[PDB]
Amino acid sequence: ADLRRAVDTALSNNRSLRQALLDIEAARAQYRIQRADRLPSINANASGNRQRLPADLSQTGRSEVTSNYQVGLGLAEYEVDLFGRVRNLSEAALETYLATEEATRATQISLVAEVIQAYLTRDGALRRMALVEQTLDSRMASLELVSQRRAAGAATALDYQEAVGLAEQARAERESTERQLRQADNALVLLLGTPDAARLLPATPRDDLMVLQDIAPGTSSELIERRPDILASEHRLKARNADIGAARAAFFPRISLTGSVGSSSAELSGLFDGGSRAWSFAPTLSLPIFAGGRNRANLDLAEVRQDAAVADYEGTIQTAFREVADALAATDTLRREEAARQALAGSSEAAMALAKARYEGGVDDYLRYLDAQRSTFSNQTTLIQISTERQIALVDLFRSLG
Amino acid sequence: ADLRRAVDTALSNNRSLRQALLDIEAARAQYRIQRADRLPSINANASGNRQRLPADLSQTGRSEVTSNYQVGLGLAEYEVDLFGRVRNLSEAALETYLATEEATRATQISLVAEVIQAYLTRDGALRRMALVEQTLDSRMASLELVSQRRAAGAATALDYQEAVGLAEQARAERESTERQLRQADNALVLLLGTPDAARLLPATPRDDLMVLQDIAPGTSSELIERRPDILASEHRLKARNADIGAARAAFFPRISLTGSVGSSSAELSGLFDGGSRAWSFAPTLSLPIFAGGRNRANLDLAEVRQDAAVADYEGTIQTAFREVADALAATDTLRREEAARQALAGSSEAAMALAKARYEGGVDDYLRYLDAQRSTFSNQTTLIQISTERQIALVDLFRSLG
Amino acid sequence: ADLRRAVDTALSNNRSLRQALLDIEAARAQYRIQRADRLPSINANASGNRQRLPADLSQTGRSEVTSNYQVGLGLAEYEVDLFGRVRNLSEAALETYLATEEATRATQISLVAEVIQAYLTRDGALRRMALVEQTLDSRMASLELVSQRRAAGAATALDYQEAVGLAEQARAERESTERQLRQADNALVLLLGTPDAARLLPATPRDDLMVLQDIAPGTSSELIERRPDILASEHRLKARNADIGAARAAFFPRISLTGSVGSSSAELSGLFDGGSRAWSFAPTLSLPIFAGGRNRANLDLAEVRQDAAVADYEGTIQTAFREVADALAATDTLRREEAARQALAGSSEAAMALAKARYEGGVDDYLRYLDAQRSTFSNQTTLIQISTERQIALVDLFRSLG
Repeated sequence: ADLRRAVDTALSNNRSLRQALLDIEAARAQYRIQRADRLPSINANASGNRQRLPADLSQTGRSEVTSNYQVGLGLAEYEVDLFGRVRNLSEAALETYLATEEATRATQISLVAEVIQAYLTRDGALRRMALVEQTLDSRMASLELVSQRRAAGAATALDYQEAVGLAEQARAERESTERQLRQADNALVLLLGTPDAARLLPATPRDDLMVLQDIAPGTSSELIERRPDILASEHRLKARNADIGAARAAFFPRISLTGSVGSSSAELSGLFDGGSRAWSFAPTLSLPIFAGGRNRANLDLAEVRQDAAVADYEGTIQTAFREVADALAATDTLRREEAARQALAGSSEAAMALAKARYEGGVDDYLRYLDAQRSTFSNQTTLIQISTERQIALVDLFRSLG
Repeated sequence: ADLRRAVDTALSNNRSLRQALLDIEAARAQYRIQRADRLPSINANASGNRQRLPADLSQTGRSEVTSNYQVGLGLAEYEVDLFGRVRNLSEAALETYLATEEATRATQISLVAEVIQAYLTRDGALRRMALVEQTLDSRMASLELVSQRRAAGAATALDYQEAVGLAEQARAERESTERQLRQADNALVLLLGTPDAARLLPATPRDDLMVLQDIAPGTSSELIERRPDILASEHRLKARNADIGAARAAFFPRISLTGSVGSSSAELSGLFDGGSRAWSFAPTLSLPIFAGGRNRANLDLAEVRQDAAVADYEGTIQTAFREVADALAATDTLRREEAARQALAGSSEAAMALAKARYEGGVDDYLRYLDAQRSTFSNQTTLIQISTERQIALVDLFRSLG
Repeated sequence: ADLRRAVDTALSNNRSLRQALLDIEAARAQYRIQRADRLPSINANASGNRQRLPADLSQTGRSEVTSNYQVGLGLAEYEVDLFGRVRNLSEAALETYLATEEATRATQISLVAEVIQAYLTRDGALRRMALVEQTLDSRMASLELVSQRRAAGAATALDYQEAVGLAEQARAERESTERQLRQADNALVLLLGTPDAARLLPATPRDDLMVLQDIAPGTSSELIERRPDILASEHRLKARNADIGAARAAFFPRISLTGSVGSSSAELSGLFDGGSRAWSFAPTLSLPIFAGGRNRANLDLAEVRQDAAVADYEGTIQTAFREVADALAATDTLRREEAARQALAGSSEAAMALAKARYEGGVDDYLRYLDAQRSTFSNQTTLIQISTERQIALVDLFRSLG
């Protein structure tokens, strides 16, 4: 239940997710840039040229000095287009924007998966912490008992030394578990993206279900149709298929329309006088007759780039298939391994019960009961690593399934 | 023997290899693009300009409207070149294409080596599987015997619990080995690039030699001249050296010949009438007298980029040296370690013979024979990891040597 | 003491550091490129246009052939800038150069820390080598003693086999540690960047202090103000803020002054005769009245890019915070773990002393003394891995603190 709140908080506040959502807007703006090219551009132009072959003659100087002044609206090289290369560029930009949106969705799912993995690791670490703490308590109890026994002369110094060594060995394990727990907490605080993240997480471990234990993978086609990474690859392939059309349109003639409307005069004073309203119109037709490879090798570049995009799409499909196969195998194998470790923990607990019953009857010493404690507790914490790994494998399955 | 067939199949069908081979064609097409620039560009141009200072007057309107219409062939800004900057760009593109070819060769080698490594991992996993299966059988035999002994009262419940725990521990090892084997199979099917890869692999392990056990590394100079990544780095350095000449030629004057031949008239009706065949020739000589840093800082950019290219060449050489030295050290050390594990396995088998002889004589119980079975088999599988690591190290040495 | 010398040698000779220092010069050159745009550009221009409406007429042909030949100086489209978009791009290039300098500093620190870590790993490996060598010696002593005992019939063949197995196991550990030591030496020779690196290191490990043991992290704001990668991120954000100004200035009108001074004549012979000194001056005003999204969506692109840069800055801050937290936790935890392992080593040494005292008195056999040797030595080296990891964690803390 806390996972949904964590996911909502990440969606609200995560920084890389904000980066991806803004990249969506960036791709949208670039698509708008390319789409705006499809409409004619009109520009207000004010120009004045002053030229003469003799020298000096400035500010109404004494010569044949020519001056022209053109102010008005102008249609600047409107490409009237038989194929719509601009349209193909707009299509490529739109496909790029769609791919960016799909990549943002994939980043969102990846962030969710990372967060839940960190949470599961933290829970396992908390369980391990309680486990090793009580284990160290058991070790210290055994050390105290052995020290008291040698003080009475019933034990050699070798036994005291071995007890000390066992206690120190357990202490190192406790330190390692502390380091693991602190690193997990730091990873969670990094993932959540807020300085108050440590306040939003529960402080103690819980035995409740966190994520669904059994997931049906369905068919490979369903994985293909739902995973955002494959969708981004397909959209990128489509953008490349637009680029091939652009390079193909590069071959055909383009018609360009240059026009103007405004005023013209040889002197500034007559710039706004009656009868100065002028205009112009031109339709030029551009077609390199012989590319010499200049436009042909552009076609081969486009074709080869589209081929590389197709191969990238196939490779991403193969990577997705590998990921889902690995995740399914891990899920099944870790489920069975967790069953095995659960059986081991139950056997150790039964051994504890028998040792406790023997000791309370005065037949076995305190050392046997304490050692049973240590053994069953070590097995119970060893179960926890397998359980946490199974949960992380389930999360990896969920991610790799899209 | 199967390895050569796998290599041929990968060359025929691998997707990243197809990407690299297509990138070869892309670099070739780009080289053709840049080489086409060295030849004159002649384009067919048709233009019509209609302009006048008063307004209205459309479609032969009543004024001094000037209309000109020019249709013909035109040499569009042929840069006749005193230094051949275009030639330097063509050389840079050719060097880039050569570097792309070398990178494709390196990708081929990498894919091949990954294939052998995954295959060897699968073989080792199969051996480990047979091992742990029979080990688990041994554990069940011991558990059954201990259960039968407690049923008769000759064994305590503690012994039954320890037998159960050992059997459960062995089950976990079997599950881990199953996960490893399945992951190796998935890796192989990913690498081979075919859904029927699981049919192209033999289902059982073999003791036959797969790759040459003793390889002479030769000298480091031979490694430099044969490893494709160093060659790709050298070709990239050469392309940088060509871009140096490009930026250097950016300083010198360029001569640009614009030309045209076609028709021109004040009215459209006379466009194809006699006496309108016009021509034009215009050479321009371009040389910024004072760059102000505009052409100079380009020169510094080129020189500094060349220095960085030399540095990357040296770094790649150092990385290759590190890789080959590590591979040699690993080969020798894992050879000696495998010898050690072979000795351990032989000692365990001798203990097998002795324990079996003792048990068949009725001196030792079935537990001793079964425990010895477990021990010798655990040693035999522990040898297998070292052997597989040595084989993978040999494959890595092959990859590193080109 | 040797560490500062190693750092100095790396600064003098490292290749990636040379790459970064040269990238500083490259960024400086690009900044000079973009800054030189702020000044007017003058270019020597010589052109000759020969055109006429009929055909033939080459080399003073018989027609109305028009020839003009202009040689002189020309101010080519010098942009008079209302907003200084040129200034904004120069500022963006300057910020990029500053970011490159900071990134070079960060690369310097990273290379230093890598060198220190490799050196510490080599020291630990040397200690482990002496350790495992004497441990193997102990194993062979035990094997010889057990073989001599079986020759006399006082020991079974099973005991000889277990002794052989233990000796072979120890040999494998020796081989593994040899591989580790050789790989560490290879890493050092790669990092130092000189073929004579193996002559600059001590052949025997030392117990002296190498790096300071206690470091105060200070406050997070201090980490924000000193770590070079955060500085590079901030500088990149500033460069993005400058490109914001460039895209904003793209909206406003641009004045463009074109000018010329030189000679002009209808025939070549009069190119340098008196009375031909011509000049030209033109100030054009360019302002698209309706962007149509062409300039607006550029503004959106710039704003969204600036937002993405801000998010990148925040994410880099979070990454640095995570790194310093991990480093502090590791420092403390490995300090306490090293204390625990030191206590274990001391206990094992005391057990050694007691076992030697017993054996010299003729109470315990040689096997017990040899086993005490093996145990105390294994524990003493098990301390060494923790010590080396603590040193490496200190180095990581130094790197992550800038």
